[PDB]
Amino acid sequence: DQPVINFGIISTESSQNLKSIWEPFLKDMSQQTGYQVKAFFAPDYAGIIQGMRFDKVDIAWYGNKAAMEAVDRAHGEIFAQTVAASGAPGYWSLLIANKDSKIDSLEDMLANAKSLTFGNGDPNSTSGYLVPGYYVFAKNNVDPVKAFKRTLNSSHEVNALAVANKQVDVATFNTEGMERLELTQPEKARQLKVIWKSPLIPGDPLVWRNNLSDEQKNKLRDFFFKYGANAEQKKVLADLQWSKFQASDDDQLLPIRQLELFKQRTDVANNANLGAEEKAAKLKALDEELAKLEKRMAEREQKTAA
Ligand SMILES: [Cl-]
Repeated sequence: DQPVINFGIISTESSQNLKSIWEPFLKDMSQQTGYQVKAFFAPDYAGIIQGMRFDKVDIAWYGNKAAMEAVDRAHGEIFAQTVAASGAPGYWSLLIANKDSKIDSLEDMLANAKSLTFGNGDPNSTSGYLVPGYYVFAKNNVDPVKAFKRTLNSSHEVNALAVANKQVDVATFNTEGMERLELTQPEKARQLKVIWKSPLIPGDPLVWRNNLSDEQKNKLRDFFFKYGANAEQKKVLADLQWSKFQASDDDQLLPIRQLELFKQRTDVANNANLGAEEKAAKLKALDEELAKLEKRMAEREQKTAA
C-alpha cells in the first residue's frame, strides 16, 4: 500500500515505444522515492493536461506549449527542465516530405498547397503546431485549415510514418522525434527528407500539479536533480535523449507565451473574415496581453543586468 505517483508522458510516439525507454526511469524513480510510479499515457497531449487538471496525473513530461496550457488550465507548475544528451540548448521543429517528393522547400509547399495533403501536429504541440503555425503559416498568411487539399492533426510519430508511407505529402515533426525514428524505424527515416527547420525551441519542462503534497514535491525535486550519478542512470538518461535535469520555473514559458501571442495576433490580423471593429477589439486585447508579458520579460532581463 505504498503511495502512487501517476507520471504523464505526452504522445510523441506510441505507448509501446515510450514504455521501453520510460519504464526503466520510472522504476528508478519508484526505488529512490519509495512511491509506486505508474506511467499515464493518452492519445493526445490534451489527455495528459486534462488528466492533471482533475488530479489523475501528478507530474508530467510536457513540451513547452502543453506545459503552458497545464500552468494556465490544469493548476500546473514547472519545477525542472530536461537537457539534451548532446548538450544542445534546445531542439528544432521540422517540416518533412518524402525523399521522392518534388516539394523541397517551404516555398514549394506554399506555392503548391492546393494540390498537397498536410499532416499538422497535435494542437498542444510546440514543434508540431505552434512553431510552424507561426513561422510557416501566420507569417506567410497561409491558413493550413483552408490552403491544402486535406489536413490531418497527428502525433509526431504518426506524421513521420504517414510521410514515409506516402499517405501525406508534408507534415510537421521535430529533431528529437527524427533521432528516435532513426533508431526505432530506420527504414521509415530513410524515406524522409527535411524541407524546413525552425528556430531553436527550449528544452521540455517537467511539471507537477501544484496541490501535490510537500513531501512528494521535495522527494521529486531531490530525485530529478540528483539523477545521473552512475552507469545505470546515465544509460537511462541517454536512452531518453537527455544528459541531465536542471532546475526551472514557470518563467521558462515567457518566450513561449510570447510566440503564442505573436501567432494569435498575426492569425487575427490575417483573418479577412473579421469586421473592422471585431478585429480592432481582438487585436487591442492581444496587444495588451503582449505589453504585460514583455514588461515582465524586461523586468527579468534587467534584474540579470543589475
Ligand atoms: Cl499507442
